[PDB]
Amino acid sequence: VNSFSGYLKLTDNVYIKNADIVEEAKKVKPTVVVNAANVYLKHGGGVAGALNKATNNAMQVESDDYIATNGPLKVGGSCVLSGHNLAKHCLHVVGPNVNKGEDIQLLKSAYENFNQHEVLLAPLLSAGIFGADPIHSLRVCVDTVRTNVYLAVFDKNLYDKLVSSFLEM
Ligand SMILES: Nc1ncnc2c1ncn2[C@@H]1O[C@H](COP(=O)(O)OP(=O)(O)OC[C@H]2O[C@@H](O)[C@H](O)[C@@H]2O)[C@@H](O)[C@H]1O
Repeated sequence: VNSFSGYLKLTDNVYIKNADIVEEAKKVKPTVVVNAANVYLKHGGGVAGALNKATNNAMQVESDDYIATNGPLKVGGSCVLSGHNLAKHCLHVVGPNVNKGEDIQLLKSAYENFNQHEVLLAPLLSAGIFGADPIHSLRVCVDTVRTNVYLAVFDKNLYDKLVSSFLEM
């Protein structure tokens, strides 16, 4: 469980590896995988789609059940659903969607949810479909999260860019 290998240490609690998050979840057996979600837990085309695919759509049903009972999340919030065959738990976290005019400051609120979990495997919130700059998302991650976060960046060119950007310390 939580057997992370091959990561680059960026800070005492932020680690980064060039890897697909769904394949890492399977090799590492993490307690908490982070989904980059929207407030209706409708799992579209990024990390959320891939996690859902790997659970054979179980995440989507469970999500709708959760949404039916509880209603939609706030931007910058989270919920703890099941991780199914990927992890013990899946932390659904809703970053701001800047393509839809939401406030980038809420990215800090989004990453604060990580601090309720000792250890997580996560992607870079809001950095794909939601339109935030990956480098910014990484900066907020570094400055906000205090627990152990292992970041999976599947694009080798973005990994290289991200690391180079972090060295402007
Ligand atoms: N399989 C993957 N593994 C690792 N990183 C990934 C993967 N797919 C995408 N990424 C990276 O994770 C970051 C977040 O991308 P998204 O998943 O699109 O996250 P976000 O921008 O928060 O989009 C939220 C929206 O996407 C929908 O899937 C979701 O339902 C919500 O509507 C980006 O750097 C993206 O390149």
